[PDB]
Amino acid sequence: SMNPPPPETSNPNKPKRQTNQLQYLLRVVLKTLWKHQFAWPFQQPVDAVKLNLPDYYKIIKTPMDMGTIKKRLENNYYWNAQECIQDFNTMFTNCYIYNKPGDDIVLMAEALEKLFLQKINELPTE
Ligand SMILES: O=C(Nc1ccc(C(F)(F)F)cc1)Nc1ccc(S(=O)(=O)N2CCC[C@H]2CN2CCOCC2)cc1
Repeated sequence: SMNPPPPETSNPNKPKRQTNQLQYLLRVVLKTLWKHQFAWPFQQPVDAVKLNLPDYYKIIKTPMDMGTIKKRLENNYYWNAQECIQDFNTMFTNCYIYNKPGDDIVLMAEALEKLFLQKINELPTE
């Protein structure tokens, strides 16, 4: 059993831009979600070997997690805030598609997503 390589977090050819919106996504959004009691399943790429989920990467073809987002924000990977917001939305959607309603992991993702959406609604103006 094998995990895929993680999503890209370093690419010297990709143009980068530090924006006040991206700064908010790191210092407010990511740091708040990271400390949440339900953050732990989402703090690193899904380890389908360790978690005995051998079909995970057969079903989920755009994996994303907050460990990768944290690296992308701290290492200035992005050009705009929308790219980072899409990463969070992908992470949540993966969990909803792979698991079933009623699963504890889905209740955890739903709690984090409610927090995320509240914070995104207060994304500062550029
Ligand atoms: O599936 C999704 N989204 C989603 C799916 C597919 C796609 C796709 F990619 F296809 F487009 C995109 C997004 N979300 C979600 C589903 C069930 C629960 S639930 O089972 O936990 N449950 C039942 C109803 C609400 C909840 C009860 N909550 C208890 C605590 O108080 C608040 C409500 C939680 C979240």
